[PDB]
Amino acid sequence: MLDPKLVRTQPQEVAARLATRGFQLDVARIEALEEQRKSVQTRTEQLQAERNARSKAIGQAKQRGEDIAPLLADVDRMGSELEEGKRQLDAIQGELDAMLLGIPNLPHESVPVGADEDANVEVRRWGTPKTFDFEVKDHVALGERHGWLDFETAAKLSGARFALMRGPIARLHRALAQFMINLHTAEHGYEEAYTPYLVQAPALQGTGQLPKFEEDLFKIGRDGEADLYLIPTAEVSLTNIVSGQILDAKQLPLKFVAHTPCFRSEADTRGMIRQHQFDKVEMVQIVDPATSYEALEGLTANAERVLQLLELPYRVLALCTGDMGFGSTKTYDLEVWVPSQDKYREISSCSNCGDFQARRMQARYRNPETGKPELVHTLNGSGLAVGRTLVAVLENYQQADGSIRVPEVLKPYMAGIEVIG
Amino acid sequence: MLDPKLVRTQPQEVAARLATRGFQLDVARIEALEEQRKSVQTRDAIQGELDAMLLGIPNLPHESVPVGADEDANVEVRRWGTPKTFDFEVKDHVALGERHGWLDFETAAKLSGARFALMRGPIARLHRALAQFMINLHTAEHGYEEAYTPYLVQAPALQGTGQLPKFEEDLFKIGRDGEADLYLIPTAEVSLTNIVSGQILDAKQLPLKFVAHTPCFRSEAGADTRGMIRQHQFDKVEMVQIVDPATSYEALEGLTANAERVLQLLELPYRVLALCTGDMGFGSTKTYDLEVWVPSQDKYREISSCSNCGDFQARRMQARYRNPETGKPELVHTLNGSGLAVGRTLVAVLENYQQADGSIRVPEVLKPYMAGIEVIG
Ligand SMILES: N[C@@H](CO)C(=O)NS(=O)(=O)OC[C@H]1O[C@@H](n2ccc(=O)[nH]c2=O)[C@H](O)[C@@H]1O
Ligand SMILES: N[C@@H](CO)C(=O)NS(=O)(=O)OC[C@H]1O[C@@H](n2ccc(=O)[nH]c2=O)[C@H](O)[C@@H]1O
Ligand code: NA
Ligand code: NA
Repeated sequence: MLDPKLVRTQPQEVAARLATRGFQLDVARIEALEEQRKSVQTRTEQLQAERNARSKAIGQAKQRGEDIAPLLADVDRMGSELEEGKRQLDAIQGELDAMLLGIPNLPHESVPVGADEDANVEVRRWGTPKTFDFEVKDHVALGERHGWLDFETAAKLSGARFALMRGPIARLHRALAQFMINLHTAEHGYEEAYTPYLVQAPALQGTGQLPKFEEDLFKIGRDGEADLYLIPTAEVSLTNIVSGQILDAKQLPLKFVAHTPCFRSEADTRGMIRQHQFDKVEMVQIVDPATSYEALEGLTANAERVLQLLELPYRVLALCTGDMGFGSTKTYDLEVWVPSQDKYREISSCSNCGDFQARRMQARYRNPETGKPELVHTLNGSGLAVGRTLVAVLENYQQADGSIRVPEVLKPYMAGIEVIG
Repeated sequence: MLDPKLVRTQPQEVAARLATRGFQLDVARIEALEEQRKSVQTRDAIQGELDAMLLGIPNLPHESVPVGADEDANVEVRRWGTPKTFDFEVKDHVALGERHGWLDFETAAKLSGARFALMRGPIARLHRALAQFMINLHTAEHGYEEAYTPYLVQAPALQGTGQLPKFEEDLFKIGRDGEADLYLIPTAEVSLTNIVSGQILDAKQLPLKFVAHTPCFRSEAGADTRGMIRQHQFDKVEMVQIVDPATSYEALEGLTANAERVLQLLELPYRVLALCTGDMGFGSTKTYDLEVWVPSQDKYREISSCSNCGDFQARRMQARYRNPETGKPELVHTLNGSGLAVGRTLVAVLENYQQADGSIRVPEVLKPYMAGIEVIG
């Protein structure tokens, strides 16, 4: 949600900034709803003044021995219309609230203005993509050799976009997630959390997936119970820890990390790049609004540190205005080198949401200067999507015989295995 | 599913064995559908109806299973360890965990409603340490091959292990428009056992031993309103075996020993119960439950269920192996056991390891996973 006062008073300036994202704010409907509210409000003030005067005139008419029936009838009608004016004002505000829940976040002024992914800029890259002495195999070919990466059995169980891992490939995937959580908790100041993987609709509205992106979620319909949704990311469960709260400024920043499965039914056919279920180690920050853009740089560096320690070549992209997620003011995407594709592929998105999610969940902090509750800023970033990191490890660490060399940092988690297959 | 030949040649003995479970075999409806189809063929709708009945029949209990009507007829076969005598008033896991916000039911209820939990900091780390310890133990010492599986399955996998068609109400279903519906797994038994469905294994591939650490999702109305003992979501480290039928009862003893070893290493006193005929799960021929000591309850509470399913799930899945003696593809036997339910192990750890001041001693085997933490709070 954007500042409702800003949307109502400056629709044209808000529309100009949203236009950089290719989003067309319905200024005509906002102005028409505002004109309707003003018209009804002026009528209710005129009515309130009229009714109060007629009610007091009854007392005076009684003192004169006069007929109070014309005054009682005016009071009754005026009161009835005032009740309608209230239902009208609530229905107008209700329509405006529903509209304001469908508006994307305002991009920060430091975001390059662009209409598509071609206006995204490379910020930096680290590491050199290996030049192999043989014909590179993709993760599917590498993993299928001994049945340790199995899409056929997964399809037998669950249909398309699922995977089964076994033996050393299952162990490597677990080693990756453990490595990620251990790193963020030990060196990056994150507090570990285990969360529910099923949430009700208010949590999803809090982070922005609802009301607009319901179709991308798996929903569990329940008889005379609130519906449950499978989390698309731990961002939903973690960010909502602080919903409806007034935090002490001394508690900021609140830094959370969770390793969870992530479920998406969103409308890369071969492999585990795009899945209905995938593990992701998620980093979430609840911060002082004054520090959030600096916090984003640190968040992006925490995700980068995983790729650097795994010696995986990667690139950092600054997303342009036309290529950002709904709730983001600024995003950095990390893309890892994928030998079989001869290109970098997305492995993380690190975003500053500003006060947009905090407004939807009423996540506040008490400002030390004013002593008043103010909205916190929120940030989230993948550190990292675990299945995609597995794809990157298998392909970058492949040897001539189809075996996989175990990354140095993963050897303590691999029970003596240094070479897979 | 039961051997259809047995249901045909011995209906009275099969009905008498099922009666010990409190199940009444509709011998008349089977005898009628057999006499009708024999007349209909002599002169496919009757088959579809018999199949539905056949799929609603629970497994035959093994002869060694104690006969009893309910949980009060369960037999304690052995125990391990001495439940600790505390020199102060014992607190439950809820009071222990809530102290610093590290176990939070309130934030979890705000997110998802009742029967969910949020863990943070050292309690979240302790839960993760428990699941890592369990999967590391079974893979290094007990011969299990690790597996990562889907947590969403379609209806055939659940029918393969027995949750479908009879127990649909206990599952969370994701209704999908113009696609087959998905169900959240109630246990990794579902995904793991179905690995071998519709296959003919080589006898040399046996025993196939799988271990997975997965969340488990259940919506059961039949069954602990306070705490994380009963949850709509809980982690569990599942052990599954696909075996040669001649070895399955010996395999059950080894599987139960694998679950017990987790409790022994964590120094958690427990007891082993042989479930009676009337307290057995639908797909089991024989079950041992492990019940861990819970100091605030002054009793042992279920933490694991280890079962031999015989050829029941193998029949539903058409999971076979080529018998080396006959050359014929024969049904395998399947087994499954919790090694262990992670949330309930965390409950057992917080309560058994609690100190007078409300702090929690870290079990010895978990100290390598706790990043220097030896005392929680
Ligand atoms: N909470 C934020 C930051 O993690 C978020 O979820 N953003 S994201 O870009 O939608 O998702 C975060 C990351 O998840 C991975 N991913 C996505 C879809 C899929 O099928 N498989 C994947 O591995 C992508 O690499 C992506 O950068
Ligand atoms: N696949 C087999 C063997 O694990 C199986 O699922 N059996 S079981 O008994 O249904 O479930 C296995 C175990 O899961 C635990 N449990 C159960 C319900 C709940 O809400 N929370 C729990 O922690 C119980 O300790 C139980 O013994
Ligand atoms: Na993205
Ligand atoms: Na049980």
